[PDB]
Amino acid sequence: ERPEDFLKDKEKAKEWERKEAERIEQKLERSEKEALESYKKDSVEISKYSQTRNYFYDYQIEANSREKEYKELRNAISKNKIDKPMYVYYFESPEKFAFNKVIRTENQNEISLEKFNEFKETIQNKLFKQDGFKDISLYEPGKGDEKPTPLLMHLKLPRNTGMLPYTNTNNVSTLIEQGYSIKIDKIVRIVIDGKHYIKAEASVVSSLDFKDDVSKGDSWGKANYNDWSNKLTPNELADVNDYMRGGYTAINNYLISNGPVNNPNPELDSKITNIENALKREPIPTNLTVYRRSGPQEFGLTLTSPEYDFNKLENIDAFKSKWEGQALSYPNFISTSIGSVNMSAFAKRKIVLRITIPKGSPGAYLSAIPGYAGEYEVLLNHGSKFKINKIDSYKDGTITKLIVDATLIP
Repeated sequence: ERPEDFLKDKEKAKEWERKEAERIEQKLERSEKEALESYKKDSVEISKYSQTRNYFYDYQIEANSREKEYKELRNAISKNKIDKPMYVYYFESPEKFAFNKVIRTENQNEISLEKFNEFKETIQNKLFKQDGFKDISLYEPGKGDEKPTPLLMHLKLPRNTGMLPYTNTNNVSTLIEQGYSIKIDKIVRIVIDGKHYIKAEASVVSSLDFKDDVSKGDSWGKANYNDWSNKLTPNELADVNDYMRGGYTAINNYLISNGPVNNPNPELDSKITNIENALKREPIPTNLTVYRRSGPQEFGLTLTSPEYDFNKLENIDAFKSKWEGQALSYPNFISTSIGSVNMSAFAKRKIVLRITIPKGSPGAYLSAIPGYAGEYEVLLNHGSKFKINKIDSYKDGTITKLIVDATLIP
Protein backbone atom coordinates (compact mmCIF):
# COMPACT_ATOMS: atom_id res chain seq x y z
CA GLU A 1 0.00 0.00 0.00
CA ARG A 2 0.96 3.68 -0.44
CA PRO A 3 -0.40 7.17 0.44
CA GLU A 4 -1.30 9.64 -2.35
CA ASP A 5 1.70 11.74 -1.18
CA PHE A 6 4.88 10.37 0.42
CA LEU A 7 5.69 13.98 1.40
CA LYS A 8 9.19 14.13 2.97
CA ASP A 9 9.19 10.36 3.85
CA LYS A 10 12.05 9.41 1.45
CA GLU A 11 12.71 6.04 3.22
CA LYS A 12 9.08 4.84 2.74
CA ALA A 13 8.89 6.29 -0.83
CA LYS A 14 12.16 4.54 -1.86
CA GLU A 15 11.11 1.19 -0.33
CA TRP A 16 7.75 1.33 -2.15
CA GLU A 17 9.47 2.42 -5.43
CA ARG A 18 12.04 -0.46 -5.10
CA LYS A 19 9.29 -3.06 -4.27
CA GLU A 20 7.25 -1.64 -7.20
CA ALA A 21 10.23 -1.64 -9.68
CA GLU A 22 11.07 -5.33 -8.80
CA ARG A 23 7.33 -6.28 -9.15
CA ILE A 24 6.96 -4.43 -12.49
CA GLU A 25 10.20 -6.00 -13.83
CA GLN A 26 8.02 -9.23 -14.09
CA LYS A 27 5.22 -7.40 -16.11
CA LEU A 28 7.63 -6.08 -18.76
CA GLU A 29 7.87 -7.60 -22.21
CA ARG A 30 11.41 -8.38 -23.39
CA SER A 31 11.05 -5.48 -25.93
CA GLU A 32 10.11 -3.15 -23.05
CA LYS A 33 13.07 -4.36 -20.96
CA GLU A 34 15.19 -3.75 -24.09
CA ALA A 35 13.82 -0.17 -24.54
CA LEU A 36 14.41 0.39 -20.76
CA GLU A 37 18.09 -0.73 -21.16
CA SER A 38 18.39 1.83 -23.97
CA TYR A 39 16.73 4.50 -21.76
CA LYS A 40 19.28 3.91 -18.96
CA LYS A 41 22.06 4.58 -21.50
CA ASP A 42 20.41 7.41 -23.46
CA SER A 43 17.76 9.00 -21.22
CA VAL A 44 18.44 12.64 -22.20
CA GLU A 45 18.10 12.09 -25.97
CA ILE A 46 15.22 9.58 -25.71
CA SER A 47 13.29 12.06 -23.44
CA LYS A 48 13.94 14.96 -25.85
CA TYR A 49 12.88 12.69 -28.77
CA SER A 50 9.62 11.87 -26.90
CA GLN A 51 8.81 15.64 -26.81
CA THR A 52 9.06 16.53 -30.47
CA ARG A 53 8.79 13.17 -32.33
CA ASN A 54 5.21 13.92 -33.39
CA TYR A 55 6.12 17.13 -35.40
CA PHE A 56 8.01 15.20 -38.06
CA TYR A 57 6.59 13.43 -41.17
CA ASP A 58 4.98 9.98 -40.60
CA TYR A 59 7.92 8.30 -42.46
CA GLN A 60 10.52 10.29 -40.38
CA ILE A 61 8.74 9.12 -37.19
CA GLU A 62 8.58 5.46 -38.35
CA ALA A 63 12.27 5.31 -39.37
CA ASN A 64 13.66 7.21 -36.36
CA SER A 65 16.37 5.26 -34.48
CA ARG A 66 14.60 6.15 -31.21
CA GLU A 67 11.03 5.42 -32.36
CA LYS A 68 10.96 1.70 -31.38
CA GLU A 69 12.46 2.62 -27.97
CA TYR A 70 9.83 5.41 -27.57
CA LYS A 71 6.87 3.10 -28.33
CA GLU A 72 8.10 0.32 -25.97
CA LEU A 73 8.65 2.76 -23.07
CA ARG A 74 5.23 4.42 -23.76
CA ASN A 75 3.73 0.90 -23.73
CA ALA A 76 5.47 -0.18 -20.49
CA ILE A 77 4.42 3.10 -18.75
CA SER A 78 0.72 2.73 -19.91
CA LYS A 79 0.56 -0.83 -18.48
CA ASN A 80 1.20 0.44 -14.92
CA LYS A 81 -1.66 2.86 -14.27
CA ILE A 82 -2.09 4.18 -10.73
CA ASP A 83 -5.42 3.19 -9.07
CA LYS A 84 -5.59 6.53 -7.18
CA PRO A 85 -3.86 9.93 -7.52
CA MET A 86 -0.14 10.31 -6.86
CA TYR A 87 1.68 13.52 -5.99
CA VAL A 88 5.06 13.66 -7.65
CA TYR A 89 8.05 15.90 -7.34
CA TYR A 90 10.51 17.13 -9.94
CA PHE A 91 12.74 20.08 -10.63
CA GLU A 92 11.86 22.40 -13.48
CA SER A 93 13.36 25.32 -15.38
CA PRO A 94 11.31 28.60 -14.96
CA GLU A 95 11.77 28.96 -18.76
CA LYS A 96 9.30 25.96 -19.01
CA PHE A 97 6.52 28.32 -17.91
CA ALA A 98 7.71 31.33 -20.07
CA PHE A 99 9.68 32.96 -17.21
CA ASN A 100 12.72 33.47 -19.50
CA LYS A 101 15.08 34.58 -16.67
CA VAL A 102 16.55 33.09 -13.49
CA ILE A 103 14.38 32.97 -10.40
CA ARG A 104 17.78 33.20 -8.57
CA THR A 105 21.25 32.05 -9.73
CA GLU A 106 22.43 28.58 -8.67
CA ASN A 107 24.90 30.05 -6.03
CA GLN A 108 22.33 32.52 -4.60
CA ASN A 109 20.26 31.37 -1.58
CA GLU A 110 17.47 33.93 -1.71
CA ILE A 111 14.46 34.35 -3.98
CA SER A 112 13.34 37.95 -3.69
CA LEU A 113 9.68 38.78 -2.97
CA GLU A 114 9.80 40.85 -6.21
CA LYS A 115 10.96 37.76 -8.21
CA PHE A 116 8.45 35.48 -6.44
CA ASN A 117 5.51 37.81 -7.36
CA GLU A 118 6.74 38.22 -10.91
CA PHE A 119 6.86 34.43 -11.37
CA LYS A 120 3.29 34.19 -9.89
CA GLU A 121 2.10 36.87 -12.41
CA THR A 122 3.75 34.93 -15.31
CA ILE A 123 2.23 31.47 -14.59
CA GLN A 124 -1.25 32.46 -13.23
CA ASN A 125 -4.44 31.78 -15.26
CA LYS A 126 -2.50 29.74 -17.85
CA LEU A 127 -2.42 26.09 -18.86
CA PHE A 128 0.92 24.76 -20.10
CA LYS A 129 1.26 21.63 -22.28
CA GLN A 130 3.65 19.00 -20.75
CA ASP A 131 5.14 16.40 -23.13
CA GLY A 132 7.64 13.60 -22.99
CA PHE A 133 9.22 11.11 -20.65
CA LYS A 134 10.25 12.39 -17.25
CA ASP A 135 11.96 10.78 -14.29
CA ILE A 136 10.09 12.05 -11.24
CA SER A 137 10.47 11.56 -7.49
CA LEU A 138 7.87 10.17 -5.08
CA TYR A 139 8.98 12.42 -2.21
CA GLU A 140 10.01 16.04 -1.61
CA PRO A 141 13.81 16.36 -2.11
CA GLY A 142 15.72 17.16 1.09
CA LYS A 143 19.36 17.66 2.14
CA GLY A 144 20.93 14.48 0.60
CA ASP A 145 19.06 15.03 -2.71
CA GLU A 146 20.08 16.75 -5.96
CA LYS A 147 18.21 20.08 -6.32
CA PRO A 148 19.22 21.29 -9.84
CA THR A 149 16.93 24.35 -10.14
CA PRO A 150 15.16 26.84 -7.77
CA LEU A 151 11.78 25.49 -8.99
CA LEU A 152 10.18 22.44 -7.42
CA MET A 153 7.02 21.07 -8.98
CA HIS A 154 4.59 19.34 -6.66
CA LEU A 155 2.30 17.74 -9.24
CA LYS A 156 -0.87 15.79 -8.60
CA LEU A 157 -1.06 12.90 -11.13
CA PRO A 158 -4.68 11.75 -11.49
CA ARG A 159 -5.92 8.15 -11.16
CA ASN A 160 -5.06 6.08 -14.35
CA THR A 161 -1.72 7.88 -14.93
CA GLY A 162 0.92 5.43 -16.12
CA MET A 163 4.03 5.32 -13.92
CA LEU A 164 7.03 3.06 -14.43
CA PRO A 165 9.35 2.53 -11.43
CA TYR A 166 12.57 0.90 -12.63
CA THR A 167 15.95 0.07 -11.14
CA ASN A 168 19.04 1.70 -12.64
CA THR A 169 22.39 0.20 -11.37
CA ASN A 170 22.04 0.62 -7.53
CA ASN A 171 19.40 3.41 -7.88
CA VAL A 172 15.62 3.33 -8.49
CA SER A 173 13.68 5.91 -10.54
CA THR A 174 10.06 6.40 -11.76
CA LEU A 175 9.29 7.23 -15.38
CA ILE A 176 6.17 8.99 -16.56
CA GLU A 177 5.19 10.00 -20.00
CA GLN A 178 3.69 13.53 -19.94
CA GLY A 179 0.66 14.14 -22.17
CA TYR A 180 -1.54 16.75 -20.58
CA SER A 181 -1.56 20.37 -19.63
CA ILE A 182 -0.75 21.69 -16.17
CA LYS A 183 -2.19 24.59 -14.20
CA ILE A 184 0.00 26.09 -11.42
CA ASP A 185 -2.59 26.62 -8.66
CA LYS A 186 -0.24 28.20 -6.09
CA ILE A 187 3.42 28.83 -5.40
CA VAL A 188 5.15 29.09 -2.07
CA ARG A 189 8.70 30.04 -1.20
CA ILE A 190 10.27 27.15 0.80
CA VAL A 191 13.68 26.58 2.35
CA ILE A 192 15.60 23.30 1.69
CA ASP A 193 19.12 22.99 3.19
CA GLY A 194 19.67 26.77 3.61
CA LYS A 195 18.37 27.93 0.21
CA HIS A 196 15.05 29.30 -1.17
CA TYR A 197 13.05 27.26 -3.71
CA ILE A 198 9.67 27.94 -5.26
CA LYS A 199 7.41 24.97 -4.66
CA ALA A 200 4.74 25.04 -7.37
CA GLU A 201 1.39 23.24 -6.68
CA ALA A 202 0.41 21.85 -10.07
CA SER A 203 -2.79 20.15 -11.35
CA VAL A 204 -3.27 18.03 -14.49
CA VAL A 205 -5.82 19.26 -17.08
CA SER A 206 -6.62 16.84 -19.90
CA SER A 207 -6.96 17.55 -23.60
CA LEU A 208 -7.71 15.10 -26.38
CA ASP A 209 -4.44 15.22 -28.26
CA PHE A 210 -3.86 12.81 -31.15
CA LYS A 211 -0.35 14.07 -31.95
CA ASP A 212 0.91 12.03 -34.97
CA ASP A 213 -1.93 9.51 -34.72
CA VAL A 214 -3.91 11.02 -37.63
CA SER A 215 -5.97 7.84 -38.30
CA LYS A 216 -7.36 7.80 -34.71
CA GLY A 217 -7.90 11.57 -34.91
CA ASP A 218 -9.74 11.08 -38.23
CA SER A 219 -11.96 8.34 -36.61
CA TRP A 220 -12.83 10.79 -33.80
CA GLY A 221 -13.40 13.61 -36.34
CA LYS A 222 -15.66 11.50 -38.58
CA ALA A 223 -17.51 10.09 -35.49
CA ASN A 224 -18.29 13.64 -34.34
CA TYR A 225 -18.81 15.39 -37.70
CA ASN A 226 -20.00 12.78 -40.30
CA ASP A 227 -23.59 14.05 -39.67
CA TRP A 228 -22.59 17.80 -39.37
CA SER A 229 -23.50 18.58 -43.07
CA ASN A 230 -27.10 17.33 -42.35
CA LYS A 231 -27.44 19.68 -39.31
CA LEU A 232 -26.81 22.75 -41.57
CA THR A 233 -29.52 24.81 -43.30
CA PRO A 234 -29.37 24.82 -47.17
CA ASN A 235 -27.58 28.25 -47.04
CA GLU A 236 -25.04 27.18 -44.38
CA LEU A 237 -24.27 23.96 -46.33
CA ALA A 238 -23.77 25.92 -49.63
CA ASP A 239 -21.44 28.53 -48.07
CA VAL A 240 -19.42 25.86 -46.16
CA ASN A 241 -19.02 23.96 -49.50
CA ASP A 242 -18.08 27.17 -51.41
CA TYR A 243 -15.59 28.01 -48.62
CA MET A 244 -14.07 24.44 -48.81
CA ARG A 245 -14.10 24.40 -52.66
CA GLY A 246 -11.72 27.43 -52.71
CA GLY A 247 -13.97 30.27 -51.54
CA TYR A 248 -11.72 30.53 -48.44
CA THR A 249 -9.33 32.75 -50.47
CA ALA A 250 -11.91 35.53 -51.22
CA ILE A 251 -13.55 35.12 -47.71
CA ASN A 252 -10.33 35.17 -45.68
CA ASN A 253 -8.61 37.96 -47.72
CA TYR A 254 -11.81 40.04 -47.30
CA LEU A 255 -11.54 39.41 -43.51
CA ILE A 256 -7.71 39.95 -43.37
CA SER A 257 -7.99 43.28 -45.33
CA ASN A 258 -10.89 44.36 -42.98
CA GLY A 259 -13.23 44.47 -45.99
CA PRO A 260 -16.37 44.58 -43.70
CA VAL A 261 -15.20 48.12 -42.84
CA ASN A 262 -12.94 49.23 -45.77
CA ASN A 263 -14.99 47.89 -48.74
CA PRO A 264 -18.18 46.25 -47.36
CA ASN A 265 -19.36 43.18 -49.26
CA PRO A 266 -22.79 42.04 -47.83
CA GLU A 267 -22.72 38.84 -49.99
CA LEU A 268 -19.33 37.92 -48.40
CA ASP A 269 -20.55 39.04 -44.91
CA SER A 270 -23.56 36.60 -45.24
CA LYS A 271 -21.31 33.63 -46.14
CA ILE A 272 -19.12 34.47 -43.09
CA THR A 273 -22.22 34.60 -40.92
CA ASN A 274 -23.37 31.24 -42.42
CA ILE A 275 -19.97 29.43 -41.94
CA GLU A 276 -19.80 30.89 -38.41
CA ASN A 277 -23.32 29.55 -37.54
CA ALA A 278 -22.19 26.25 -39.17
CA LEU A 279 -19.14 26.16 -36.81
CA LYS A 280 -21.41 26.94 -33.81
CA ARG A 281 -23.89 24.16 -34.83
CA GLU A 282 -21.98 21.24 -33.29
CA PRO A 283 -19.37 22.72 -30.93
CA ILE A 284 -16.05 20.88 -30.37
CA PRO A 285 -17.28 18.22 -27.88
CA THR A 286 -14.17 17.93 -25.64
CA ASN A 287 -10.98 19.88 -24.86
CA LEU A 288 -9.12 19.26 -28.08
CA THR A 289 -5.61 20.01 -29.18
CA VAL A 290 -5.18 21.06 -32.77
CA TYR A 291 -2.11 21.96 -34.88
CA ARG A 292 -1.67 24.69 -37.44
CA ARG A 293 1.50 25.15 -39.50
CA SER A 294 1.58 28.95 -39.64
CA GLY A 295 3.08 31.18 -42.27
CA PRO A 296 5.22 34.20 -41.26
CA GLN A 297 2.33 36.64 -42.17
CA GLU A 298 0.15 35.37 -39.25
CA PHE A 299 2.88 36.69 -36.92
CA GLY A 300 3.53 39.99 -38.79
CA LEU A 301 6.51 38.64 -40.77
CA THR A 302 7.51 37.56 -44.32
CA LEU A 303 9.69 34.75 -45.78
CA THR A 304 12.67 37.20 -46.19
CA SER A 305 12.21 38.76 -42.66
CA PRO A 306 15.54 38.58 -40.76
CA GLU A 307 13.38 37.94 -37.62
CA TYR A 308 11.98 34.73 -39.26
CA ASP A 309 15.39 33.06 -39.03
CA PHE A 310 14.94 31.02 -35.82
CA ASN A 311 18.42 29.38 -36.37
CA LYS A 312 19.70 32.64 -34.77
CA LEU A 313 18.81 32.49 -31.01
CA GLU A 314 18.16 36.29 -30.79
CA ASN A 315 15.26 35.84 -33.25
CA ILE A 316 13.55 33.23 -31.00
CA ASP A 317 14.25 35.59 -28.02
CA ALA A 318 12.69 38.52 -29.97
CA PHE A 319 9.72 36.31 -31.04
CA LYS A 320 9.07 35.09 -27.42
CA SER A 321 9.35 38.65 -26.00
CA LYS A 322 6.73 39.84 -28.57
CA TRP A 323 4.30 36.88 -28.48
CA GLU A 324 4.68 34.86 -25.22
CA GLY A 325 1.86 35.66 -22.80
CA GLN A 326 0.13 37.68 -25.55
CA ALA A 327 -3.14 37.17 -27.41
CA LEU A 328 -3.03 36.44 -31.14
CA SER A 329 -6.20 37.30 -33.18
CA TYR A 330 -7.13 35.98 -36.63
CA PRO A 331 -9.79 38.01 -38.57
CA ASN A 332 -10.04 35.05 -40.98
CA PHE A 333 -11.42 31.50 -40.38
CA ILE A 334 -8.53 29.33 -39.09
CA SER A 335 -7.76 25.92 -40.56
CA THR A 336 -6.03 23.46 -38.20
CA SER A 337 -5.37 19.74 -38.10
CA ILE A 338 -6.02 17.11 -35.44
CA GLY A 339 -2.56 15.83 -36.37
CA SER A 340 0.79 17.37 -35.37
CA VAL A 341 2.79 15.66 -38.20
CA ASN A 342 4.55 17.75 -40.82
CA MET A 343 2.80 17.71 -44.28
CA SER A 344 4.28 18.57 -47.74
CA ALA A 345 1.75 21.48 -48.25
CA PHE A 346 3.27 23.23 -45.15
CA ALA A 347 6.77 21.61 -45.24
CA LYS A 348 8.74 24.93 -44.90
CA ARG A 349 6.40 26.71 -42.38
CA LYS A 350 8.50 27.40 -39.26
CA ILE A 351 5.73 27.97 -36.70
CA VAL A 352 3.58 25.21 -35.29
CA LEU A 353 0.58 26.71 -33.56
CA ARG A 354 -0.49 24.09 -30.95
CA ILE A 355 -3.99 25.14 -29.90
CA THR A 356 -6.01 23.94 -26.92
CA ILE A 357 -9.67 24.25 -27.98
CA PRO A 358 -11.85 24.31 -24.82
CA LYS A 359 -14.93 22.04 -24.85
CA GLY A 360 -17.92 23.83 -26.46
CA SER A 361 -15.95 26.19 -28.71
CA PRO A 362 -17.16 26.72 -32.30
CA GLY A 363 -15.41 24.32 -34.66
CA ALA A 364 -16.03 21.50 -37.15
CA TYR A 365 -14.03 18.58 -38.52
CA LEU A 366 -14.40 19.53 -42.22
CA SER A 367 -12.45 16.40 -43.19
CA ALA A 368 -15.61 14.39 -42.30
CA ILE A 369 -16.99 15.69 -45.65
CA PRO A 370 -15.67 13.25 -48.36
CA GLY A 371 -13.44 14.39 -51.24
CA TYR A 372 -11.81 17.37 -49.49
CA ALA A 373 -8.17 18.54 -50.02
CA GLY A 374 -7.88 19.54 -46.33
CA GLU A 375 -5.83 17.10 -44.21
CA TYR A 376 -7.66 16.06 -40.99
CA GLU A 377 -8.97 19.60 -40.79
CA VAL A 378 -10.73 21.31 -37.92
CA LEU A 379 -11.98 24.77 -38.92
CA LEU A 380 -12.10 27.44 -36.20
CA ASN A 381 -14.26 30.55 -36.27
CA HIS A 382 -13.20 33.86 -37.86
CA GLY A 383 -12.05 36.39 -35.28
CA SER A 384 -10.82 33.68 -32.85
CA LYS A 385 -8.31 34.82 -30.16
CA PHE A 386 -5.46 32.65 -28.88
CA LYS A 387 -3.55 33.30 -25.66
CA ILE A 388 0.08 32.23 -26.19
CA ASN A 389 1.22 30.38 -23.03
CA LYS A 390 4.68 29.22 -24.05
CA ILE A 391 6.89 28.95 -27.11
CA ASP A 392 9.43 26.19 -27.65
CA SER A 393 11.93 25.53 -30.42
CA TYR A 394 13.07 22.33 -32.13
CA LYS A 395 15.28 21.28 -34.97
CA ASP A 396 13.56 19.99 -38.11
CA GLY A 397 16.57 18.88 -40.13
CA THR A 398 18.83 21.96 -40.22
CA ILE A 399 15.87 24.41 -39.70
CA THR A 400 14.79 25.61 -36.23
CA LYS A 401 11.00 25.64 -35.91
CA LEU A 402 8.75 26.93 -33.14
CA ILE A 403 6.01 25.20 -31.18
CA VAL A 404 3.49 27.79 -29.93
CA ASP A 405 1.50 26.49 -26.97
CA ALA A 406 -1.74 28.54 -27.32
CA THR A 407 -5.30 28.32 -25.91
CA LEU A 408 -8.40 29.50 -27.82
CA ILE A 409 -9.87 32.18 -25.46
CA PRO A 410 -13.38 33.79 -25.68
